[PDB]
Amino acid sequence: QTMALMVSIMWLCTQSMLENFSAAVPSHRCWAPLLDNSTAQALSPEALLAISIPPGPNQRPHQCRRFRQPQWQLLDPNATATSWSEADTEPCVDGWVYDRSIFTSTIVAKWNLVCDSHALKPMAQSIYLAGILVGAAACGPASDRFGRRLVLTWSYLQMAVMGTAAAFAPAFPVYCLFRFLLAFAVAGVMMNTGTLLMEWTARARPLVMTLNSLGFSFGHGLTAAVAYGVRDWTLLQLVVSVPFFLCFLYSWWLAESGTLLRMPGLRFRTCISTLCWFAFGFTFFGLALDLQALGSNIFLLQMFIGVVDIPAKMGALLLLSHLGRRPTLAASLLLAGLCILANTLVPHEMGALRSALAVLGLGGVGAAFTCITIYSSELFPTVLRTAVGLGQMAARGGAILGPLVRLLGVHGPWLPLLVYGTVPVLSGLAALLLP
Ligand SMILES: O=C(O)CSc1nnc(Br)n1-c1ccc(C2CC2)c2ccccc12
Repeated sequence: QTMALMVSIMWLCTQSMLENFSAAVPSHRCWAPLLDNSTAQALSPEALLAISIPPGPNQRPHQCRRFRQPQWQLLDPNATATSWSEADTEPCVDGWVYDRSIFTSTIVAKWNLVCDSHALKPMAQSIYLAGILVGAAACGPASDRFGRRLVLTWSYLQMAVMGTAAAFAPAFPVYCLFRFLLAFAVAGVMMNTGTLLMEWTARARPLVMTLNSLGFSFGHGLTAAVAYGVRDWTLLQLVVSVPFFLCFLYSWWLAESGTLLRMPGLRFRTCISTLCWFAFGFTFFGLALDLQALGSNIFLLQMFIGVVDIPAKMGALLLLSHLGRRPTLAASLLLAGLCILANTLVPHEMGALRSALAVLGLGGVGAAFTCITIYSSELFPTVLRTAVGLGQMAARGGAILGPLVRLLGVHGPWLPLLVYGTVPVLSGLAALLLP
């Protein structure tokens, strides 16, 4: 039925967005003896934190350096500011402490994802998306040979097992492998859902595609409340994977109660489609995974993203039916690109405006995804329609490369967002040439 696949391409969105909350990095500082030892450290904890940790980014105490000896020269206003030397610091050998106000436990606070290993979280997202790519590439022959229902049930069981395992992962590589297998099963379920919704009913293909997109949006909106309700990432993953264990009951229906010509032929349309899919993947899996910097409140940001993406992807079908495929797609791409660029243009103090621009950009890239999905069914004739598979593969590759460009934040906090805003502009300018 349609409602079952809607629930199960919600919970998939919930599982995908769980990385945006479980991998969130709270405000952390170096473990200092004058702040975490017994009472003998003494009053005025702010002064102790200032004299125990040097300043860093955003005029805040350095999250990566600690003073070996208390520098009393910094607290006295009669002494000059920034008088300490670099040799007085240490590379945080004693460890780090994290703020338990917003999140009680995360994968960053558990395995100490700090500046020395800050690339692990984008590397974790890249490994997750690589597992998605591997699953989407492998489940093809599996679904073609063993049947779609068998591979669907196996992928559901694998999802549940890997979620339950990652909810209690003792090490970082073990958690990475668990996420890799979970992404394999996620991509299997995604491919099965797509290939089933493409030919179950269909004239109603755009209608069922927009229904699946609205289900995805419902999942986007529900995962925010789920993360707001559960402050522990372990219990969060547990209660997110439990619905898959419940949906596993539908196995076996309650127990019975090649195509390489896409490159030479229509090469222009092919490369344009792969470029749009790559751009969509890039922006979506680079922006939806770092919502902490795009707004002030991650839960409210995701809620607004969902509540504004619902009508956007709703009216996307009206726009496609009235104005056409190419013009509305180019318009949505250019709008998303301009919004993400203005998100870097606006100062960081305008948090509400930054959040609104992020929501608008996410709605625009979702509308662009809907538009390219509708357009892929008509860009190529029936004799060439694995063009859609190549487009999805290019989108998954762009997704994989997504978190890898986030490492450019060392050279500047706007460079990843600058790329995420510049790519859709060129994507729309290239799609404007479509027939
Ligand atoms: O075509 C493909 O299957 C890969 S496209 C892609 N890239 N990042 C992501 Br999230 N997705 C997406 C993958 C899958 C879906 C739906 C549930 C079936 C999505 C729905 C809306 C937006 C993006 C989606």
